[PDB]
Amino acid sequence: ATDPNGYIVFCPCMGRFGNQVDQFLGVLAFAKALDRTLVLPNFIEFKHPETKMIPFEFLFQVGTVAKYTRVVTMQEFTKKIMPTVWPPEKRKAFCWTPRQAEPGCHSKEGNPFGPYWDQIDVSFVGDEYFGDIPGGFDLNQMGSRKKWLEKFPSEEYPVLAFSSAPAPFPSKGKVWSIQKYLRWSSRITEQAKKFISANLAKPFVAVHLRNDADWVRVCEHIDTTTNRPLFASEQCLGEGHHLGTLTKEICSPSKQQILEQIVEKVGSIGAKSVFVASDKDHMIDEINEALKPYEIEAHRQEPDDMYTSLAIMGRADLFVGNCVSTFSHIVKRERDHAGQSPRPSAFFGI
Amino acid sequence: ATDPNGYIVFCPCMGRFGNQVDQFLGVLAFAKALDRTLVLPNFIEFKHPETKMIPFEFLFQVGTVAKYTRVVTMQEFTKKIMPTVWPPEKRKAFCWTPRQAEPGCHSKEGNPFGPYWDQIDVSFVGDEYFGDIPGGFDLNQMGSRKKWLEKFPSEEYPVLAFSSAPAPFPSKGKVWSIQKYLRWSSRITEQAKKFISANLAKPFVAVHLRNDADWVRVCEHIDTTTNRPLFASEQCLGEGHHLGTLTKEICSPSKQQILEQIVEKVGSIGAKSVFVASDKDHMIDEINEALKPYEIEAHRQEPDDMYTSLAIMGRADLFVGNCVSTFSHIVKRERDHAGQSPRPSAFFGI
Ligand SMILES: C[C@@H]1O[C@H](OP(=O)(O)OP(=O)(O)OC[C@H]2O[C@@H](n3cnc4c(=O)[nH]c(N)nc43)[C@H](O)[C@@H]2O)[C@@H](O)[C@H](O)[C@@H]1O
Ligand SMILES: C[C@@H]1O[C@H](OP(=O)(O)OP(=O)(O)OC[C@H]2O[C@@H](n3cnc4c(=O)[nH]c(N)nc43)[C@H](O)[C@@H]2O)[C@@H](O)[C@H](O)[C@@H]1O
Repeated sequence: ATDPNGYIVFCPCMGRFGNQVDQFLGVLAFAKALDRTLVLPNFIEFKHPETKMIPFEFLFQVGTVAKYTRVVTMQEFTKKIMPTVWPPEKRKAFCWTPRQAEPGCHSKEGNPFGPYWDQIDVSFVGDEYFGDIPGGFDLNQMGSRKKWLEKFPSEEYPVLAFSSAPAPFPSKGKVWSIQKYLRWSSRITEQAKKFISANLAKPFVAVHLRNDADWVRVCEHIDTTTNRPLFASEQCLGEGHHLGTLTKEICSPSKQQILEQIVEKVGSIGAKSVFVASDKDHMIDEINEALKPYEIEAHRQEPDDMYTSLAIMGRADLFVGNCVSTFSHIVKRERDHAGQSPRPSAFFGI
Repeated sequence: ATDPNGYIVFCPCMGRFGNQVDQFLGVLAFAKALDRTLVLPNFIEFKHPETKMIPFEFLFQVGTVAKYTRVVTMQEFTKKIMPTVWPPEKRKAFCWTPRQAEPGCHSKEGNPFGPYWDQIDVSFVGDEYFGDIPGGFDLNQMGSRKKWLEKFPSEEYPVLAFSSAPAPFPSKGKVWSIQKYLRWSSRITEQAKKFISANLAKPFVAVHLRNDADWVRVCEHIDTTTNRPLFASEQCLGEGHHLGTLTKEICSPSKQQILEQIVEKVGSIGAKSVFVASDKDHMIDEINEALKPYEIEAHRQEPDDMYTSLAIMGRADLFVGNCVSTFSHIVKRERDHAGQSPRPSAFFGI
C-alpha cells in the first residue's frame, strides 16, 4: 500500500555534503513530528562539469535510518508511489512565503534547484506557503504539528515538496543525535576497514584539514566582536558560542599549529599512524617530517574520496577536526552518537 | 540627536506598488513593536528602462505616518544619521537564514535588490539571522520583542537592515487599519481634487480595471479546489477565504460583466459620472456606450498616473475594485480607515 499520512520530499539544495547532511538531520525530525514518510534525498556533488545527484542508499543504509522514522528511497517514490499518489497536476511546491523571482516559491530557479527536480522529472504547477503557521517548521518546542495537519490534510496534500530543506541551518543541538541513524553503506564501510587494515597501524589519529582558498576567505571574514555561529562552530563552542570566541586560528590553523597539535595528539595516545583527510593540502610530507621522532607516518587516500574519508575518521582512535566545518561535524556527531558511548574527538585551536 | 534604540531600514523588494505598500504596513507595525525608528522606504517603479526609486515623501505625508510610530526620511537617514551611527564597516544585512546564492543573505543579488541599496550607496560586509528567534517577525501575538532586543541590542546593532521587508505578504487583517496613516502628499491630493472638479460630476463611481496580459495569466491559474489566498483576495473573501471561493470571474471579470456591474452601481447611487483606473484597457468607449441610457460618461487620466488614480478612487462616492489586486486593496483600506467612518466599496464578481 502507501502511507495514508502522505509524504515529504525535499532538495538538500544548500551547500556541499556537510550542509546537506546537517539539514537532513532536521528534516528527519520534522517528518517524524508530522508523522509523514520521508522520501530519502539524493545528495548533491558539485566537483564535476555538472551537478551530480547521488542516491541516499549509495552512501547510507536505509535499514538504519528507518529505525528512526518511516522512509522510502527516491527510486521507490518515483517509480512506485509518485505516479498514482502525486500526479504532475498536483505537484505543488512548498515554501515559507511568496518571493521575488510572479511572486511564488520559484523551486527550479538556479542550481542545484533545477537539476535536482529535473533528475526526478518533477515540475511544479502551484505553490503552497507555511510561513503563516505559528512556529514554522520547528515542531518540538514551539510545537505546531496540529496546525500543519489542519492546513495540509493528507488527502488533499499527499506529498509535501520543499525546494529548500525544512530544517534549520546550522543544525540545532537537539537533532545532532539523529546522526546515530546514518550508518555508511556496506560498500563504504568495507573500503574504510580495508584502508585502515592496510595502512593505519593502531591506535591512529585522524585529522580533517580544511584548507582550500574559499575556506581561508571565509575564516578571514570572522567578526570576533559579534561572535555569531559560523557553520558548525557551535560543535566546539556551544550553542550561541557560550563557551568562547571563534577565532581565525580555530577556523584556519596555521601549518605550524597543525603540526604542533598533530604531534601533541600522537604523543598523548601513543599513536602508530596518522590519517589525513583534506579538501586540498594533505600536508603529507610536512606531517611526516614532524612525525620522524615517533617513527610513524601520515597517510591519505589517493584520490581523496570524501565519503570513505568521513567513514575512516569515524573509526579512528582519536579524531581531530575543524570546528567550523560541517564536514568535521559529521564525524564529531557519528563519533558522539553511533555507538553506546562517545569515541573521543578534539578540534584544532581548541 | 539620534534614536538610542536604533533604526530599521529595508527594501520593499517584492512586487509592484500594491505589494510594496502591503508589506510596508507590516513593517510599520514591526518597527513600532521593536521601538526602533523606521527609515521610510523608497518605493520602486518598474515601468521605465531601468528600475526607479521614489522617495516616500513624494507620495505620502511624513507628518501623518509619524503619528503611528517614529520615522525618518531616507534623505535624513543617509545624509545625517548613517555616516556616524552606521558606517560602511558595520553594515550587516539581516535575513531569516543563510541561503544558497557562500551561504548568506545575498542582499544585492538581482533586481530590485541591487539597484535599491546602490541608490543609497550601501553595501553589506556581514550577515545576521533572525530565523532562530521564537515567533519570527510576528511581534504581536507570538510576541518576541524581548528576544529581538536581547539578540540585537541597540549599541551593537544601531541599524537593522533587511533586504526583504520584515512583514508578511499578503498582509494580515490586523495591519490593514495602518492605512489610516498613509495620507497622499499635498501634490497628489491636489491633482486628485482638480481632476474630480473638472471631470467628475458627483456622486461618482470609481472602478479599478486590472486587465493586462500577465494578470489574465495569474487569474487563469486559480486552483478552485485548494482555494488559497491569492494576493489581496482576503479583502473580499475574509481571512483564509472563510466567506467563499475565489473564482476566475472575480479575479478577471469579462467585459460584459464589468459593464453590467458598472451600470448596476451607477443606477444604485444615481451616479453622475464614472472614473476608470486601468493598467491597460480603460474601456472608455464601451463603458460610454453602456452609460448612454443614463446620459453620463466614464473618464480617465491621460496618461494614467497610478498614484493620482489611487487618490481619486479613495475620494469616490463609490469604489468598485478588483478583489485580487493589492492595488485595489490600497483603496479599500483607505476607504475603510482614512476617516472616522468607512466610505463604501464593492468588488467585481462579489
Ligand atoms: C565556505 C563554506 O564551506 C562549507 O563547507 P564545510 O562546512 O567544510 O563542509 P561541506 O558542506 O561538506 O563543504 C565542504 C566540501 O568540500 C570538500 N571537502 C572538505 N573536506 C574534505 C575532505 O577532507 N576530503 C575530501 N575529499 N573533500 C573534502 C567536500 O566536497 C565537502 O563536501 C560549505 O558547505 C558552505 O556552503 C561554504 O562553501
Ligand atoms: C501578477 C501579480 O500582480 C500584482 O499586482 P497587483 O496586486 O494588482 O498590484 P501592484 O503590486 O500594484 O502591481 C500592479 C501594478 O500595475 C500597474 N497598475 C495596476 N493598476 C493600475 C491602474 O489602475 N493604473 C495605473 N496607472 N497602473 C496600474 C501599477 O504599476 C501597479 O503598481 C503584482 O504586484 C504581483 O507582483 C504580480 O505581478
